[PDB]
Amino acid sequence: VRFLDGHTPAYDLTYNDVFVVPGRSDVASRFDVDLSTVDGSGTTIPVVVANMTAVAGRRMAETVARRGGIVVLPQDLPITAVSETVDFVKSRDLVVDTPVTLSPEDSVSDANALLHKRAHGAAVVVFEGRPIGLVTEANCAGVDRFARVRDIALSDFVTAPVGTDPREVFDLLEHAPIDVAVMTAPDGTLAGVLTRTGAIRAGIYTPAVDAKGRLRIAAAVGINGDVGAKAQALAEAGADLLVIDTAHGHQAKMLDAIKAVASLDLGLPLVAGNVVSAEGTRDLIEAGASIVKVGVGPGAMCTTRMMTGVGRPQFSAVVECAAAARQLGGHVWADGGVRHPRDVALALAAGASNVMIGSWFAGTYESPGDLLFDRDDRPYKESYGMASKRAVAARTAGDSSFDRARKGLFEEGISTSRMSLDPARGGVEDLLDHITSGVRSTCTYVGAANLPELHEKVVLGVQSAAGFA
Amino acid sequence: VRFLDGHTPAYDLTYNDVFVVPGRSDVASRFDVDLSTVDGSGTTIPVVVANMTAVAGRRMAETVARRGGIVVLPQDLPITAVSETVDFVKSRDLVVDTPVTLSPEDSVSDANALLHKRAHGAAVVVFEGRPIGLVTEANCAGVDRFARVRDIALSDFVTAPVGTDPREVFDLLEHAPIDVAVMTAPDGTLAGVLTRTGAIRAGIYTPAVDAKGRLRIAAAVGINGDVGAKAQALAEAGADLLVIDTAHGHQAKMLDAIKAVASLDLGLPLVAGNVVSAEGTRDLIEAGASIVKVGVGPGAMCTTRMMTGVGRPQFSAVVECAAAARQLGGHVWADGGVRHPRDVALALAAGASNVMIGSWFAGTYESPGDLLFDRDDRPYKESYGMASKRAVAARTAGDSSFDRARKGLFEEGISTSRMSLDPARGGVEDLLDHITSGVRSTCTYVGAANLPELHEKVVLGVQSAAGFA
Amino acid sequence: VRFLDGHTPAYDLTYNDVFVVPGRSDVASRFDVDLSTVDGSGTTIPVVVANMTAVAGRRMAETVARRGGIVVLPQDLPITAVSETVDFVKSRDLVVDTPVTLSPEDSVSDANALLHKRAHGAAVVVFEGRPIGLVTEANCAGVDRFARVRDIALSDFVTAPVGTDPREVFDLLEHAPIDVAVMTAPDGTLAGVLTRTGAIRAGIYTPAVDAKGRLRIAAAVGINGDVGAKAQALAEAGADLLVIDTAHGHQAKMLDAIKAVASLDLGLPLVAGNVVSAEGTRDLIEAGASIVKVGVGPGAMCTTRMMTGVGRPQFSAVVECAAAARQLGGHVWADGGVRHPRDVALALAAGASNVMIGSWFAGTYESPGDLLFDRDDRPYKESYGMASKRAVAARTAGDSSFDRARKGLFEEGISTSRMSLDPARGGVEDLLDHITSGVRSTCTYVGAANLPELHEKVVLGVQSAAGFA
Repeated sequence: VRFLDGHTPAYDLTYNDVFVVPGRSDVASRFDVDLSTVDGSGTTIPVVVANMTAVAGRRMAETVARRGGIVVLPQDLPITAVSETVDFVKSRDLVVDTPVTLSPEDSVSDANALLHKRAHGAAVVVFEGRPIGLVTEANCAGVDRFARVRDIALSDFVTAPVGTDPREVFDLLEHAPIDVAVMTAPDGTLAGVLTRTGAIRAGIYTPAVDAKGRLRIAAAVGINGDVGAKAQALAEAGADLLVIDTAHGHQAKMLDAIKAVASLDLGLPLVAGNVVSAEGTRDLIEAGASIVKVGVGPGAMCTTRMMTGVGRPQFSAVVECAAAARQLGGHVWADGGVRHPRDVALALAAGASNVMIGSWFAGTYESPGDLLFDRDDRPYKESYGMASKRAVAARTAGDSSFDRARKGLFEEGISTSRMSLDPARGGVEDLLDHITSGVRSTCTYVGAANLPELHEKVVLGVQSAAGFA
Repeated sequence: VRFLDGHTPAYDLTYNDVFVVPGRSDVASRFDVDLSTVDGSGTTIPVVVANMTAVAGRRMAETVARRGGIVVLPQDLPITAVSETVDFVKSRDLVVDTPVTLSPEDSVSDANALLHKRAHGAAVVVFEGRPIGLVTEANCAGVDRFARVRDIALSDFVTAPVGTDPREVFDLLEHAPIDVAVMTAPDGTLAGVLTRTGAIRAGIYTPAVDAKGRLRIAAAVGINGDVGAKAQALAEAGADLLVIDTAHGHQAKMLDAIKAVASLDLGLPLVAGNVVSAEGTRDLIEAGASIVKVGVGPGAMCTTRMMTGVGRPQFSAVVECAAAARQLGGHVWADGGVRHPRDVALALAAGASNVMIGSWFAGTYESPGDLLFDRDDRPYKESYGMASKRAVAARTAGDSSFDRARKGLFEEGISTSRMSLDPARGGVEDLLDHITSGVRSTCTYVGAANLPELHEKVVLGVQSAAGFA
Repeated sequence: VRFLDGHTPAYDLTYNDVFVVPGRSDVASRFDVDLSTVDGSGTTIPVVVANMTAVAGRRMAETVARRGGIVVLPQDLPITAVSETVDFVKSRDLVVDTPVTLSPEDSVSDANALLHKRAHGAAVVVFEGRPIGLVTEANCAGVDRFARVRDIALSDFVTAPVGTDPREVFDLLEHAPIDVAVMTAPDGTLAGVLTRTGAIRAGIYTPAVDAKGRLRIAAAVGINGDVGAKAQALAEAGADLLVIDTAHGHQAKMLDAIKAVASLDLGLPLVAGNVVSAEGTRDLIEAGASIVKVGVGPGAMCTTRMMTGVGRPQFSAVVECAAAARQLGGHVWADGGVRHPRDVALALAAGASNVMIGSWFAGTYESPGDLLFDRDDRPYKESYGMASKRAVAARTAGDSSFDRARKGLFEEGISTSRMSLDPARGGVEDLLDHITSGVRSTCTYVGAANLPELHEKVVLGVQSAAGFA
């Protein structure tokens, strides 16, 4: 990277200690920017969803993959569930989305509970596979709790055939009372749903697909047990990317696991982490990893940094790791608690080929967790970090209760977090457009048409802490 | 600029990281300081009002121009409205101010609503053009809401002829029950109003006027469409200054627009922005711009800096841009969210020929927006940044709803802000005197009689962030 | 009236000290009850709106008269305004209602302010008299305050010709996105609006009309000045009913005024009040009054009862006055602060031919006052009793300020009241249906098909104060 003259700080830099200086630009608008990645993951946007139990679901995976991103499934998930989720994701369409199906005999409470897990705002009542009507919010509210779906269902709705151009659908929905545009297969049965915003997004985001034209998806593995067997099973299960993640990735056990997985030669890229040192990046790459995750205790007040004085500011760590990987011909991923689009933009400018997003996406409809309401009626969803204490306890396989309790004694608390959900941008796509708009604006300001040029022609600076007063 | 020995920081500086060291002074008082600018804008004070829809009105323009400042009208305003506003501003007097005219049949609520858009605190009832009386606050309050103006109007008021010396008016108002001093033309009809504070200010501030003796005013243009046609139309409409503004001013499109406007040779100075780099300043000046705006993402927690890691601290950017412009024989303007008089003083000391003020003036009576009251009865006025989403959507001309929604998807939220109004200093002049007093005190401390000497003989220093604890 | 055996209380009774005992009933449903009055006022429901400045408006008069009620205009209103209001009311239709007309150039704030004075929830934009579209709440909210009507107007709306059956309109609006059903004259211009609820009510309420088929309306007069001249002028102005009202109606001045008005023989019924004694009722009737108002200081904690120990419980006063009037062949009206439908039902059962409603209707959209919002955003409207202090001061004609202040010294305070507006039932009709439903349920419980039978076959009881603990 390039810094302004005289900017040679005597400390590591974080995202709050740097800024991007605008330069000569030839890009007309944001849409003239290509966000495709060159790390081999096949993502058309620099967004990856973290392998967190409270975030990495099936609806989340489908929604993110349809918009060009990728998702890594939790490493503790059973193999059968992993295969089922992979099949479900790869069985979806690239243009239309799976709506919520409600039985006419279902209760109003169950109706709204099943309604609030998608961003469409409506659910389709299905009888033998054919739509009868739509039920929306403010229609099931204020009515008797003993009522049923059939007593509030609206039989008038928009219908279009599959294969219709998104522009035609948007034009049709210009006077529709409900923005939903449920689509029926030529047989007549439900074959997905479309929305005007979804129709618009269909022309902006290029879905990420494999050689078979199916949405890509990733799975995670640990460093305990037979790593090679689990990796091979996941590869046979349909996983496109494999991630080996742990708190400290520079230990010899991770090197052994990486060598074991690379020996099988599954023909897929390997993502290993996390390290914050150039030596760790080189060691991981030489072990047979093509992508290296970065970020250990990136926050100055995070749990890891309070428990241990171990960590590193994200910006300098990413810069050094990316430089080492490029020297060795690899790529890096920028983990470490992304919270604003500025984080994604600066991570990309520092040299990261992709960015990993965790707890931010927890507070969304598409997340696997159930939607909760606080004392002030404001929606929220709980977060449990990488995994819950029960999850790791089960991950420790069959062991005597004495050994399990002995191992869990040193384990810290669950550290559950209540992730608020923004009413205006509660959908996952409502955050993806935000992040992509930020990145595109950064690219236009720099004057780069794609991420490699963004990294090549970026000029950075350093600011003091007096500007935050 | 000059810094103390040993002050060579390894980072860009902001307004909180610098201070002015007092030096030998020969200036007796603040009034012995000349605040005239040399940028060619004709302003007698270093204050310019930003081209914001919620700030740049007609009353605001008149009030600011009467006190020596200038105002830039919004770029999205219709040409007919621009011409009407220019004619209204140029048809005003340089000493007396236009009061509020109330019909005797008007309602009390309408009376106070029309009263609260001026700082005089009184409104003149007009019948065939002759005053009958005055209505003030606390007179229409506590009465029946069905009452009318004639039922609360006070027929006793002070009257003086036009052309009377302000000192005589102030002496006359020494025992007047109401400080208002409504002035009648020799015919008898209303020809403006005067106030003791206004009379005093008439002897301090020199109004900014053109060769015809009429108040100056400015208009803004974009970089989309036929820039030359709009610039020529505005010049013919009576605009004195032209401003070409966009988020990123170093792009080739801005250079093309500047060349197009300069080719017509309208005989007016051109203000272009915004840039934070010396290269951008040189490119803009060589393209045919005499004044360059500065400031992109100046705050470390602003919307631009959170969405993108793009920006620069205001002080260093202003210093570098001013140095480049002086090397090329130009001038610069200091934008970037002025909030305290310290900002204006430091911007002037850094080398800026003028300062641009935006959202600060939104919370004033003279602003075009309507006055609102919060839950705690405290007055406030809303702010919408440079323009509202509807404004830019209309600015995109006639386009299909699909394209408009597609373009607006990446657009961020309205980001409306509730700008509180200070009861003690709610008037625009009540902020202008504050800012000018700060600047004059800075000049006396430095020991400079005018802004060029302020820039020439200023000594600065650097402080750490530990002083803000 | 009939009381249960042994109920001979040693005190006057109020509405809280009595109840109606159900009896044998042959009425099937509420709709089988006739609410027509026999007092000669021509009202089809036992509801009369009090002559209060904050209630008796023009929209209020139209809305109440369309539903079978009558309204008495304030006595302090100018004769020209009275004639204009009478013409406006008599120029309206008996089926459709006058909507709100908004100019396309009007502001959003003005749009919603003009929208919130009617219960339809929508306003019609008019250009040369032809509708272009509809603007509703939640459409003008959340948008730029600088926007205009044309920028938010919806051009799609329901249209039907005048004369269409209300049942057809209701059937048409079954799938309409907006419940409004604006009606166009055969020429094409606006000729009123209709609503599904309004269409339903058109078949329940019989509008009150005179011999010419126009909506009836009433006006009030005082006892000061030339009462005969004002009464004759109001009769010529189109007023249908004349009311002579004052705090104490048994004084000789009221008798003189009644004799003066009756001498002219205007051919209209005379309503005089207020009295609470049988002697006062007889004296007022013999003076030439066909209807006598009842109720002086009816509340035990009202302003009149706190200032003076003068008053009487409403129930016993109404019973005695009605008995005296029936003995003399007259009728009585039940004033005295109606707040619940129980009050109307008990007043009718006691022998009152009609009921007068005052401050209750102040908190409605149709009231002349402007809608206000409190600290908790809850809507409300101010009340000023019979008249404001300014109103009575002006009513005292042209007198020296000394005499006016001397007369107003003993006058109590304005006693303004903040009448809350119920969001669910904010419309006047939304209270009329409530009151009429209460009265119809009372009639069904008693077993009476009309008010005379309600008075004839009612059995009452007495309860102690221990039931309110």
